[PDB]
Amino acid sequence: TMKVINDPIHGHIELHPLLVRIIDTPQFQRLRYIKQLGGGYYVFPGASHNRFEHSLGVGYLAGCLVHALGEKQPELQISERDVLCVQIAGLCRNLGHGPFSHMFDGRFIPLARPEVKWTHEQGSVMMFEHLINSNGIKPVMEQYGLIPEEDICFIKEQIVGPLELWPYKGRPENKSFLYEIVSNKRNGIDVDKWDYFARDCHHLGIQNNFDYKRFIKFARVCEVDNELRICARDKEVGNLYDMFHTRNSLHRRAYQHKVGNIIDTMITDAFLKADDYIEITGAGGKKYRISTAIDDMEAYTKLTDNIFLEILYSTDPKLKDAREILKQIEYRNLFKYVGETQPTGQIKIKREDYESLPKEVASAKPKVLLDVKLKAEDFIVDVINMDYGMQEKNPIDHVSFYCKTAPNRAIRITKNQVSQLLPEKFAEQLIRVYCKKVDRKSLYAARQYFVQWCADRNFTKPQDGDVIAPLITPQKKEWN
Amino acid sequence: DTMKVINDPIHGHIELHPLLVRIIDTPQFQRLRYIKQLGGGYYVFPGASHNRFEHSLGVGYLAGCLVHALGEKQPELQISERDVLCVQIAGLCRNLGHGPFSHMFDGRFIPLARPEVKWTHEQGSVMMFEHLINSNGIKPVMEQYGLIPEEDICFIKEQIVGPLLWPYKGRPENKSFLYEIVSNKRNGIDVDKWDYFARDCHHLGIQNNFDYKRFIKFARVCEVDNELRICARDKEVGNLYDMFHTRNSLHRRAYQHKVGNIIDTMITDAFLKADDYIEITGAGGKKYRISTAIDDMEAYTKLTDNIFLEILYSTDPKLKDAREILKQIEYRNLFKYVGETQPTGQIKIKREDYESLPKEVASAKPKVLLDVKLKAEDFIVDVINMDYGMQEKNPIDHVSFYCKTAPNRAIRITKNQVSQLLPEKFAEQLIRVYCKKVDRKSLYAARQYFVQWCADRNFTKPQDGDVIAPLITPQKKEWN
Amino acid sequence: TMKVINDPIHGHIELHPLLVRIIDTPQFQRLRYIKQLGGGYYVFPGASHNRFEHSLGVGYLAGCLVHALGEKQPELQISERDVLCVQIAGLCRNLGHGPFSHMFDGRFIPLARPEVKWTHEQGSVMMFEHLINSNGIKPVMEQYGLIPEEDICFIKEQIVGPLESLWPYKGRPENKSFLYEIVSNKRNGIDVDKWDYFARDCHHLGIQNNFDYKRFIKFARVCEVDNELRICARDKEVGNLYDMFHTRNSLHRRAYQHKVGNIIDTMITDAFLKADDYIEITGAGGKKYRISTAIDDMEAYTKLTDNIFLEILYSTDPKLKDAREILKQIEYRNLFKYVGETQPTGQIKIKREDYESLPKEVASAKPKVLLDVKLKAEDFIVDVINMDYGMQEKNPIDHVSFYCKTAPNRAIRITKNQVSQLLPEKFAEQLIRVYCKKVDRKSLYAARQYFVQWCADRNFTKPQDGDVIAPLITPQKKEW
Amino acid sequence: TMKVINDPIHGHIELHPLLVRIIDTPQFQRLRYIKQLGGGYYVFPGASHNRFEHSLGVGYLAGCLVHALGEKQPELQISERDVLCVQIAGLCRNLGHGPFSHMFDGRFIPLARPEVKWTHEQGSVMMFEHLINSNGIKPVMEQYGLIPEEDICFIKEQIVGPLLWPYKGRPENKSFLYEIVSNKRNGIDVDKWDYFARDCHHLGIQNNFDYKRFIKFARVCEVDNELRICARDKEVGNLYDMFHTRNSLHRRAYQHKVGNIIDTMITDAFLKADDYIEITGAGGKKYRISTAIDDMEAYTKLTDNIFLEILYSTDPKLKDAREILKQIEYRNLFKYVGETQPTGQIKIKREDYESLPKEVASAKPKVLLDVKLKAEDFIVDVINMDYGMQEKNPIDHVSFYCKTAPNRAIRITKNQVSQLLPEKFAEQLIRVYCKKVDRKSLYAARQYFVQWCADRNFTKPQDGDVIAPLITPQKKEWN
Ligand SMILES: Cc1cn([C@H]2C[C@H](O)[C@@H](COP(=O)(O)OP(=O)(O)OP(=O)(O)O)O2)c(=O)[nH]c1=O
Ligand SMILES: Cc1cn([C@H]2C[C@H](O)[C@@H](COP(=O)(O)OP(=O)(O)OP(=O)(O)O)O2)c(=O)[nH]c1=O
Ligand SMILES: Cc1cn([C@H]2C[C@H](O)[C@@H](COP(=O)(O)OP(=O)(O)OP(=O)(O)O)O2)c(=O)[nH]c1=O
Ligand SMILES: Cc1cn([C@H]2C[C@H](O)[C@@H](COP(=O)(O)OP(=O)(O)OP(=O)(O)O)O2)c(=O)[nH]c1=O
Ligand SMILES: [Mg+2]
Repeated sequence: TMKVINDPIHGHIELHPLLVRIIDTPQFQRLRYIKQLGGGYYVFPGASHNRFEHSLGVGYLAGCLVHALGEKQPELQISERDVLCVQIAGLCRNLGHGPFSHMFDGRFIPLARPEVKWTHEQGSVMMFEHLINSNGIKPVMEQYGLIPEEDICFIKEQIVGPLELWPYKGRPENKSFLYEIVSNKRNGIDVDKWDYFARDCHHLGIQNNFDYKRFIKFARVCEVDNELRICARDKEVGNLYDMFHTRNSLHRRAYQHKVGNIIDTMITDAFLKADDYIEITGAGGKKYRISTAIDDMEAYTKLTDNIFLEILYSTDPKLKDAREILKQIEYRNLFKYVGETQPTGQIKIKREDYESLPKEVASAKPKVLLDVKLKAEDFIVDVINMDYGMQEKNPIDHVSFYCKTAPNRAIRITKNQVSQLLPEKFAEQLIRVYCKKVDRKSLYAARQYFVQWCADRNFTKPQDGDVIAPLITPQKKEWN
Repeated sequence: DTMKVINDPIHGHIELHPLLVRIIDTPQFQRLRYIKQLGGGYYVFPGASHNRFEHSLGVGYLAGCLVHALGEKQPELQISERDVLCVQIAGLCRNLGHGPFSHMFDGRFIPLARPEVKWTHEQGSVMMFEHLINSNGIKPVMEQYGLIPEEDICFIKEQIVGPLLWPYKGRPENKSFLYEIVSNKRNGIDVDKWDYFARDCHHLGIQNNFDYKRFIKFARVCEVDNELRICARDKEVGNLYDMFHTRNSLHRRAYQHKVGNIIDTMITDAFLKADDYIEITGAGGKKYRISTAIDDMEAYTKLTDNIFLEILYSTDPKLKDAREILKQIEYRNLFKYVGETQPTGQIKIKREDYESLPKEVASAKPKVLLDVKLKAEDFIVDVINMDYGMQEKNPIDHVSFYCKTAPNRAIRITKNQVSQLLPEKFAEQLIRVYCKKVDRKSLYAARQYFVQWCADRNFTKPQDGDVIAPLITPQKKEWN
Repeated sequence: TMKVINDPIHGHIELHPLLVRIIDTPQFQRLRYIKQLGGGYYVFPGASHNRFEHSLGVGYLAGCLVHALGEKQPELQISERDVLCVQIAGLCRNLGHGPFSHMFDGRFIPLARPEVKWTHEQGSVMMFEHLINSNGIKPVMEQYGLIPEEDICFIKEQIVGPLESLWPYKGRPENKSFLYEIVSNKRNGIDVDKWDYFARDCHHLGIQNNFDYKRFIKFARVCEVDNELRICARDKEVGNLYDMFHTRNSLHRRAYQHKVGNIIDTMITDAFLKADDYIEITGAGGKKYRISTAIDDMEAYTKLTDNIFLEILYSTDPKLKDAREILKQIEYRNLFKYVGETQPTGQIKIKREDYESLPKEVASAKPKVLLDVKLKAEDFIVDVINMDYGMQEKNPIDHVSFYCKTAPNRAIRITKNQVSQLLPEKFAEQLIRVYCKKVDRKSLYAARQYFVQWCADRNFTKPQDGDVIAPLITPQKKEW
Repeated sequence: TMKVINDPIHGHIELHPLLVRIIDTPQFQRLRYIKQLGGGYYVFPGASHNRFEHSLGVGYLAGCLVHALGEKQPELQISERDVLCVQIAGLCRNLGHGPFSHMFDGRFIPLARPEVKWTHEQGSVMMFEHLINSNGIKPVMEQYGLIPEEDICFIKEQIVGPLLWPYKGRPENKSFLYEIVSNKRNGIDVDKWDYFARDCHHLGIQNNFDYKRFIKFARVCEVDNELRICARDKEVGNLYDMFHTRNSLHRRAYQHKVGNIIDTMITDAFLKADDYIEITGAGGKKYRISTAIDDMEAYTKLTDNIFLEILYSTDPKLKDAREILKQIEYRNLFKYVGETQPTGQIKIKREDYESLPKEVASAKPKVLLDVKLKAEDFIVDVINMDYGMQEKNPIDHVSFYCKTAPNRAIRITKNQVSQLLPEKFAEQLIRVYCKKVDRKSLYAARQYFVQWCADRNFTKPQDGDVIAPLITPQKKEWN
């Protein structure tokens, strides 16, 4: 039988018994202990929500879209088997997230294990495999008409893309539109965003959203270059632009909030300091570190936001340094935000260069009297890539549309056909600088270094530059 | 008289000072209950039943909130209760001048019915305001509550319509910031937008709006070029860009919906056909027409959306033609939307040229076989100016900011200091074409004329151009 | 073909072309000019909504429920024909409402035409026929597979009940009995009409309360009950059903029967009575009707809407001076004054036929207090309001069938004692409001004395403010 | 300066710097790790919210109400000092909650430490004292004009009541201030107002109390020789609705049958872990889950984390505790059998709760059964549902005023309002569950249960005729 669940975003949602079986596992229930926005909760107190409930939402919306396409276009031959596979992929696409979500894969792993190339998407696939095998799900899949060999492959492909011509093995070209629902590699328009827009806004207290219900009603499948793809109605093109504008707004105001990011940074530092001493038991009783738990799904299953509290509540002297950082978070003695700037023209900063940047800021030499002299280790420089999901490219150039007068005929719509008030660029970098020395004099010094460093590098003038560094800003003619 | 509490679905329970209640409980104000905020938009968005009355309450309330907030935070501004009430009254009364179907009346009907005259709802609001005050003995009531009618009436009118050197007489330069609350001529950031974003979204069914409560909390007054102005906190700049983006979204999706506009056009047409025959009694028993009721406020008081029904329910044979158009609206036999295009690059179309455009479309000679030949009178061409409120200018360039480290010091923030993902242009024109002949063949013909016309004029390729006019689009090399 | 409409309560809803044909008629579109809450708009400014949009909502929810039952239980043999008939009945159940909705049938007609018995439900049926016959809808119905003779009967029965046991309906047989429970549930009043108005009225009034109908639809099933197939609710929903009726009563108390909204309805009714001789409405064959006789000709009734209010207000004819003066008093907020509220004690119930005598009784009370002025029957208005759970003294939940998870096909009854001791022991009551047409201070004071004396004389409940408004009277009654 | 914070329920709220100092302490931040609804999150997935954000809301609303009263009635002499003390009490009233909130004081402590009498309210006062002393807050209070000796007493009194006019923190002329945060007279306070709105937002139930309306109509009047908060007469129906809503929310959410069983399972796991888990308190001294309430330094570190510490443990001593939590993750929960209520006169005492599983197991249904069940196979959960004041009507303990005499307080009786109101204001619900989840065990449990209801003259379970068609006929009253 169906289970009904009340979700505050989507209302009462029905879950097929197979989905319930997947949900009621330690691998899935784990998502209850991982905050969707990580350190954002420490800035937006409404953002208490966890990955668990977001995953239900994604699974539900995936089901909505595939059901809608099937109702409208029986000739697509969408089967219940297809519907369940799409729902399962929707449910399980977040399985791979670690403590504090993007902090873990965005900050901690890159620093702890630079050799490795690792993403929550890969984690989701591994967790999914572990979930299936640990809980005897394959037999249950067969009971409901699924074919595990093909369908597990199809599900993994929906999350992570080809495990590698038509590159997919889980389904053929005629069902290509199914791969656009959960995680859309072509243009990023998928049900994951649609849930998190609505859920995050509900919790953050921001009244913004994408109308996904409207979008689903106007979605159709058409042939595009000998593939069946999801097409949007021509009139939806402006709403799609708005969708990405919203996404960017949410990153600016919330996901990349300057303080939420510094808290993530502080937690990451604490995890690095604890990484040698914390042990997580995996398969065979055998022990992993925070940074190696990714190698064993049984261990990774037990790696959640709980680690934060394990460190905070520890008494072991080896963890004193890690614990001290978290204590500073509770007292709100955070690293201090100094300012924000951007690279000018086409200058872009490489990931490998990130390490050198604190050194560059400390090297600056402002022509101002300073009580204190700061060092590289006193500065944090956070570089944030902001885009429309596709680096420099416009995702709407990778969207196919149809018109009311010829619903089967797919078309392209260029930016110029829509509006001159749209963005001319679709990617940029933000640079935030913080100082670990929080006293008045240290902070004043840090401002001088920072603004001097912006000038030296011909970055943009910080918005408060004339107030925080009135002696420095006059030197740069461009600024005034 | 005592203070009144009223439950508004947008703002909750709001308190109204007895003076404001006296102004509200007049025929001149209550009239606004019978004018739809969005006019013909109700005929596309069925939730948009709301009238100008309740919007006016909201504007008055928010005007009060902002001025109170400024006073609390900065006593040195010397904001008085008298100032607060004047600002609230201007907020309440700013919409008094709207006519039937709001912007239809101002924007479409009067320009066509009385081209000699130059008329705006803003001017109407001032005239109505005067009429309201004098007809209802409000001046004595104003003095009772500490207002000085000569100065304060002038101040209120100036807030609505601008000046009738420091050009204002109602308040001096030290109180300049008060003129920025109700109708902000400098940059358009005022409480009117804040109420209509939230109210229209609530009714339309679209999730958006601007967080005005947040904005009020971060608003301050600072000296700018020897004037005291409202300044926003530096960190709010992105939210201000977002405010205008939202405004433009709402215009695109709702206020300029292609069908809501054609319904307004049809109603305008019916009013033109009824203008000779409908009589409205004004001062001294003198009779006016729909188009001349603007000259006498006693008459204009009785001119509301009711005239629509007076025409629809008429039996007089003189009104048969007007009545037939409205009947077509009820049967949904509307003029048919042919398409949309834009001028390319810097071309702009003047208001005086609008008349000639249907002639131009009818003069296009598409190289296609047509059964039927269309005439100028068969075409409607609607030209819509879409901007950020200041024609080609960026309103954020006319905003002053302050930073946390020096709250009294105003600064400027340029677009390059905020984001490269912002618009490079801030005004554009949309051109919609419709046809009054609704049969299949007439419509097909209209499409060919339209696309040919776009090509001839080097306008943008209509989004569905290749589908509606496959023979025409190939000729233009630019289009493909 | 399908139309999509954005409703702020339900989101994007699809309408089948047949329903669109019904909607795009003067008989339907008329509902755009009738306020859902009538005079309530004059108390809650958000309540600008009209019967039109509510009707779309009812039609949509009727569809949702019937679709849900069909998905879950294919063995019911629900056909698309069934679905459309249920939707049409949902759309059309409000067609019979007159100006200001319940004012018209609840106040005006009873007073203008006491000989006649008339209800909006009967109006809806008559309007429905008129709509079908005037617009050639029967052929269109046949085109989509409907059988007009049966189906029109079925639709009318859904609105108004049987047109004259064991099975009293002709439009559908006992096996389809559950379909008659969707639009207007005569058995217990649990239907989609309430579900829409709770959510819509709350959204507009600014009250957060509503009933979770989407939850209810998910738990609804059809079971055999006494050889009929009926809708049954899950046992666990019984408390939510009690809550549904509590919400209904809350809404009546706070809004639909707000003391001032009611007095405004009363004033408008008085104005209509005074205009009834002079206003003419053209019906079939050019024949002329009055406001009170337009109910006899649907062509005339089609043109009878809230517009009449403004026609009276804006009139210059001296015959209409008295009517017009009443409406003018409404605009100035010079209303009949609320004196107080009381209830009958224990057994006592007051009949509609007695309503005329009550003002006489109040005027006959002889308070032992010094009075400057002496009041007459004609100076008093006594409004008696019946508040119940939809079924006079009866508990509607006693007329609900439930099922349990362990035997889903087995219908059961649940008594009040099986649910809670905190529920109501009675399900009907009366409120008595008294108002005075003389608004001066001395007249009002006198009215209060008559009123409280009258309450004491009749052993009604002590008005809440009784000791404040009549400190000399309340001591005489020992109980109080 | 003021901090501004965006709360999804209240919007942008300003926090005075003193309140920020109190918030940015381990004692306060601890509330981030305690779910407001405990096991309810396991039934309503939207209910992720913690006590922390609820406490911000309560503090804000406390400020709103006191500010409103001050604006409207300057003659009350409400000072900024008064405002801050009321806000602090609002912020800090939830400080004393333990893991999974009401589970801890409602289920676990009573079972683990029956000799002790403990409430989260007492915990809040103890935590508050610990917070102040540990973080040097007293000097900061004086900096902003507070007088710690009087004002700390006043704050504690607001949370827990008195430690003649029985209060020492403020005099009788300021008595209305004690009605804002935790209203002992009738329960109408800002704590409910926040949790109604916040819980509804998260649970997905569009129900609520309009507290903004209420605040606008609230006034202080003399009642007896006390200054009290009085509501406008017209708000009486809203106040009845407020308690109806409260009871609705308890029925649908806070006492959800499955949420309660999960709380019961977690409590059981804690009891099994209580001997083995150690929490370091003051002086390096070690405490147990059940004794951490004696030392605030230890209690500071006692949060929902303990659930995961047990779940992730490898120690064999914790196997039994860990197994129970593992069953929760697999959703192998004890099964709900049914619900019943005592009839007429009858009420069940707390001391009798233990015996009830024995009584159910002792019922002898006249039906053929494959399996025989034992006392230990049954859980019987007895829930007292009321309007906050046992049998009493809280509206009888509310004072009102009318628009014609705003300074004259009055009473409004139930009969003056409506005959559709409740005639009783307290009742008991009895839920029975079975630890044996198989088909045959279930079927047996249902027979025992319904027989037991019959034997005890309890109400007929709603599905009684379906689950026990052989049993229900014997009882004439039922049919
Ligand atoms: C009882 C109830 C539950 N809910 C929510 C909580 C859950 O997320 C979801 C399902 O809860 P329930 O409907 O209570 O489902 P259940 O599994 O507890 O009962 P059973 O298996 O006997 O049918 O609905 C409400 O929103 N409102 C309510 O009134
Ligand atoms: C009674 C009531 C009114 N309202 C709304 C309707 C109105 O817009 C607003 C004020 O209505 P009321 O509070 O009814 O005020 P009133 O002027 O009718 O009564 P009095 O003059 O005696 O104080 O509040 C609610 O939102 N909830 C309620 O429970
Ligand atoms: C354009 C648009 C419309 N709406 C609403 C307004 C209407 O109620 C509903 C239908 O609007 P449209 O989708 O614009 O439908 P249409 O009939 O105008 O277009 P076409 O016939 O070419 O398909 O959608 C939105 O909610 N958001 C939007 O962006
Ligand atoms: C930036 C931003 C924050 N918020 C929320 C997040 C926080 O809860 C709250 C405060 O955030 P900020 O206003 O960013 O406060 P801050 O302390 O980071 O900035 P500063 O100290 O420089 O003044 O507002 C929004 O709602 N919208 C926004 O656009
Ligand atoms: Mg009033």
